[PDB]
Amino acid sequence: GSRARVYAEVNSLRSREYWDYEAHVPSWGNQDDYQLVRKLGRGKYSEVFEAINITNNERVVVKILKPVKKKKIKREVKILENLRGGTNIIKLIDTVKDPVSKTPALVFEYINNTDFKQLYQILTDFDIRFYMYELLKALDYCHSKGIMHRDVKPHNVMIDHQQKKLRLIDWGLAEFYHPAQEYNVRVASRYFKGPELLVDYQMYDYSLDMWSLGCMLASMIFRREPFFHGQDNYDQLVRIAKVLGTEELYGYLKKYHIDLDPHFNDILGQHSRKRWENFIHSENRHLVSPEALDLLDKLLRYDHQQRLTAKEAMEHPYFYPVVKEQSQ
Ligand SMILES: O=C(CCC(=O)NCCc1ccc(Cl)c(Cl)c1)NCCCCn1cnc2c(Br)c(Br)c(Br)c(Br)c21
Ligand SMILES: [Cl-]
Repeated sequence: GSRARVYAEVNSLRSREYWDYEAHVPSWGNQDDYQLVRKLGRGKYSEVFEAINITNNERVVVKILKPVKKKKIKREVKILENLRGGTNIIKLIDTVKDPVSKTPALVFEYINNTDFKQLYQILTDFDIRFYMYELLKALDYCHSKGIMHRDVKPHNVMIDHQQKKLRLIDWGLAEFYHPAQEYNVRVASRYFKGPELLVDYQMYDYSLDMWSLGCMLASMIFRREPFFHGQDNYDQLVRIAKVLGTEELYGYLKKYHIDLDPHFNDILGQHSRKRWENFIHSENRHLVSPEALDLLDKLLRYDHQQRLTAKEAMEHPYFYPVVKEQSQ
């Protein structure tokens, strides 16, 4: 069976308490120290507000959780605690409850979420390299901590383009990696789902996040956002196969003994693998380089186990200008 190439044993080498989130007992502080100022977003299991800590005037973000998901709350809390101090991971300041209702909430550091008003037109080639490198630091960190994010997408990446700060948010779908464990494929968001999810392959790993990363890189350098625009989960795989090829998909399935839902036979068609240069034109040529294409080609691979790790991606020549500026 399939196994991560990196970080495969790291949870088993740690104390059980590190990964046994069901046994975790958070310490719940007092939400009454926080004044909600403005709604920032809302999801199936939470709602997010900008807030002030009235005791010290600190601006923060409060994610109020639907309380019935007790196991899922412990999971997210323990993951965030394990990731404390990780580079470019959103900082969990505290875990609090309304002291009367006991509804739990998470308090995060505030970030300026730049409102990109022109579909990222303002970001240069160097900016894309710089922020991709920052995002990869977060993914290498969490993977090294035995955790898969499982919902990497633009919505979950805060960038303060004033201060050049990046944070990976929303750890509510994240999960500990244990070799040979079969995971639920109902994770990630449609456009960022790896082929393994779309073909119902449960034995996936950190490399799922690297597919999502690759989708983001393709959309940044080519300016087609999202890059793979499925109308539903079936069509999502078709959109991928139109680029990566159908014979190539079947070789992946064969390698891992993956059964394909037969509804796909009526919609996949026959598609030759496309050269990445096909996506270049006058509107994106300034963001595309041989290095970018080589990196992308090594991320957007069917075979999860052969995709670059976050560290291998960071070590690619595409990021040499960032590293050199980071030291010069
Ligand atoms: O608008 C966004 C981000 C959109 C966006 O384009 N990104 C940048 C993506 C990007 C772009 C270029 C590159 Cl090259 C790279 Cl790598 C990545 N997402 C919706 C916000 C939801 C509100 N929301 C929820 N939870 C929050 C938390 Br927690 C905090 Br803290 C804060 Br602040 C906010 Br706001 C929170
Ligand atoms: Cl799962």
